[PDB]
Amino acid sequence: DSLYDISCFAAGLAGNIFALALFLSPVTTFKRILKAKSTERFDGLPYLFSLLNCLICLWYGLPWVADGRLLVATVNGIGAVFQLAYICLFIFYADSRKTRMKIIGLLVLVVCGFALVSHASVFFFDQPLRQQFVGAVSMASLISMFASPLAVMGVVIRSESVEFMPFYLSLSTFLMSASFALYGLLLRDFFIYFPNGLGLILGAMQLALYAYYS
Amino acid sequence: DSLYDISCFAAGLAGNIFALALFLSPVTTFKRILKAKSTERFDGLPYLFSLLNCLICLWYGLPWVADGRLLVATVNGIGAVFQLAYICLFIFYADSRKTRMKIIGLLVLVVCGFALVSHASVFFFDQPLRQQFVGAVSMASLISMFASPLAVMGVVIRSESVEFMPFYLSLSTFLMSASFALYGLLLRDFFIYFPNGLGLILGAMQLALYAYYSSNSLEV
Amino acid sequence: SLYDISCFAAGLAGNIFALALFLSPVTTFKRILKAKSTERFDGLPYLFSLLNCLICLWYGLPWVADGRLLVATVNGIGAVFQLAYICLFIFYADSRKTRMKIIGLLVLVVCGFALVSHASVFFFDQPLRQQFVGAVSMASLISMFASPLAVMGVVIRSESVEFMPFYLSLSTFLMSASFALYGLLLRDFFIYFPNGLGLILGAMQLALYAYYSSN
Ligand SMILES: CCCCCCCCCO[C@@H]1O[C@H](CO)[C@@H](O)[C@H](O)[C@H]1O
Repeated sequence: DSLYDISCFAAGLAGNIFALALFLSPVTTFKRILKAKSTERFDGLPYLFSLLNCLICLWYGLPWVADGRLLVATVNGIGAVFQLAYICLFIFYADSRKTRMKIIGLLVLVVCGFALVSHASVFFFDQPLRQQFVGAVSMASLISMFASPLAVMGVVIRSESVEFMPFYLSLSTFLMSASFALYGLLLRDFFIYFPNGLGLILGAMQLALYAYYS
Repeated sequence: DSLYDISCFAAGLAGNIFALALFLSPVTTFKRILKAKSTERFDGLPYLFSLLNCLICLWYGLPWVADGRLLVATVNGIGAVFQLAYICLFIFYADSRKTRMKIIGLLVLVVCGFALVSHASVFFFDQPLRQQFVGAVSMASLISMFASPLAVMGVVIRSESVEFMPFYLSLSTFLMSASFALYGLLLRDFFIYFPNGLGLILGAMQLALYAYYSSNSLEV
Repeated sequence: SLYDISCFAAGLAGNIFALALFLSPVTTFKRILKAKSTERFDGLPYLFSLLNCLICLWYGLPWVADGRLLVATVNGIGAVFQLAYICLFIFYADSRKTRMKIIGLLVLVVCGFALVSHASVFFFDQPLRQQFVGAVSMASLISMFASPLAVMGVVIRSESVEFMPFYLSLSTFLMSASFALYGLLLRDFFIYFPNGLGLILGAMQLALYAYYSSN
């Protein structure tokens, strides 16, 4: 009765915290940027990607696009802020006109691209199609993000070292995916569960792979 | 059929008029191939890609696939002819057996691919799904086209030159996108509007850079 | 009556021709067998082929889609091969890392498949379930066409037919021609379109070989 509603609240809230560590992770890399006050070692795009991904999922969270999936709006809303901050700092601490011009442009594309689809979903669609369209787009967007953790695992093995795959980040993320998969499961929302379920698996292999290497 | 009915025609036509410049654009690049009679310098794939895009959108244009959206059929039908001509000139002038043959297989592939999907849809589907299916396929095709303008935008930034991004082409495409995005908006057609909307943003994005690099050029 | 048996014929033809495609990597594998090492080889396709065979297997089962039993049979056969091929690949390998990169991917495939296989039955009810799985399988199937196409490109560059056997392509082509036919009668887009897409490639494969055989 009252319990189920608190439980949905619990699963989402668990994720919103666990997500924070992941959001936090660029800062350690970012300090190295703050060092030498140059961006030479890394570009620099993923933040642009993460922001776009957060924006679309944020849209999904809003009550008109999907209802009772509001906790999801909060986490990406937090995340969109995180990615937005990283980029703004990235722009300031940039090496050359060329990086600065490139990142600014992509930010324009991301903001405009998101604006166009976010408007289009509400303008051109009436529920229940609007949810599945945003839900489909948001989900596809999320799975694409799995490319980076998959890549990091690939790096870890060949290198034979876990230096770049921190245990703290990997665990919090596994659990984050886990909370959300349950949350998706409770509303019987395919769009929340399936991508988050896939992330969990990736998180699971990451921990297991980590342990052997330790 | 009323007042708004004139407007849609206008937008479709306007888009239809702006589209040719994009269609014509390879010819200036193309003219060099013909002299010295070789393609060694240029491959050569995009014309094949553009054609496949034009057929699918063309098919969407047709009345059985979609109703009241023939202008789309016209613009792509026009484009497909340009692309087919571009391909054929490219075929004869292809340098080496491998270039000429590879294109033939791809060209064989494109027409076969299109015939199969165009048949499958009319055969396997009853409206409104057919419209939705083709529009979905048509739209996905159109966004892929966007890969090329994004890259040239990338080169301009690296080059710090507007040499490869002519203003005439940028404006024309921007207008084609605006016209077609507007056209889609009027009919409440997501399939036409959205990529064109996406294309408009790219077009706008291109105009902004040219203004910056042309203004910040050495000559000024 | 007459047609029902006809369904069995087209599916059977495909189920038989599949073994030839499934068998074809064995010849490259024998080379793996001598010296028990994979230095030349990184075998992503066996991991790729298994996952595709798995998903279509799901589409084949009666609760997922009904009367789609032959497709269930053929990939179920196929998945084991890929399952078998992966196993020989793991024990005989160059370094722990070649083995280890692959081990994880196999975990992903089984977990990935289980997750999607379960998710479908849990979150979806007919007629959507058939539509969802058929789509995932279909998209998966069309992706497989990438390898034969590249080989076509190779034939052109090489000016040689060494990298694609003539016997292999027709057997593949006949399966593609037969299975596309299997899909059409039940009016199943999901079976027909990709398989129809495959035969076309198959036709291209045969024609190129014929060209090179002549001159
Ligand atoms: C020789 C290079 C072989 C692939 C390189 C491995 C690391 C690349 C990250 O993986 C990516 O995962 C995504 C979904 O998980 C996919 O969008 C994408 O297709 C895939 O590339």
